[PDB]
This record gives sequence, C-alpha cells and structure tokens, in this order.
Amino acid sequence: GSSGSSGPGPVENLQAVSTSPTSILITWEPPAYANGPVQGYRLFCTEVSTGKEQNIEVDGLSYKLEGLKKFTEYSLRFLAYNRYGPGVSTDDITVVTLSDSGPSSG
Repeated sequence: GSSGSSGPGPVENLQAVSTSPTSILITWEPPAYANGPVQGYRLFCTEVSTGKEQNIEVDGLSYKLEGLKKFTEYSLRFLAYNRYGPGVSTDDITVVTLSDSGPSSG
C-alpha cells in the first residue's frame, strides 16, 4: 500500500502545567531534527484514576485544557505527526491538577 514513512522527532520546549483547579497549559514547539514538516500535533489525555484516554487535535503552540477533575493525577502524551505519521512520542506527562480548597470556616 503506502510504504513511505519514518515518523518525525519529539517536539521541543514541551511543558504542561495547571494554573487552576481543573486545567492544563501545554506549551510545545516545532522540532528541529524532524522528518519533513508537521501537519500538526496530537494530544492524548488519560485519567489514571479510571484509565480512559481521549484523543484531541489542537493547533498552534499553546492549548489550555479544561473540564478536568479538581485534584487527580492525569497523564497526557504529546507527539508530532506529519504526512508520514506520528513519530517518537514524549514521556507520559504526569500533572496533578490543582486543588480548590483553603479558606474553610464553618
């Protein structure tokens, strides 16, 4: 069929951190040692708690995730994919969402 793909390299300046109870600011960049261009970037959000992974298709070099669990160890996975396909994937990004709790006076 279509035997012509090697897979691009792992993006650079990749980092994900939550700034709120349920969020995830993923900031990545275009790789240098990559095979050809980069059609885009694919993200995979997995809920260690349950174990469900949801594939997402974002664009650019910055995406703020929302609709997560207050405080739950989440594991994401970022990688680059071009005409050929998805290349080397990064290490499971573990980022425990913040915790909305402090001033509790009853």
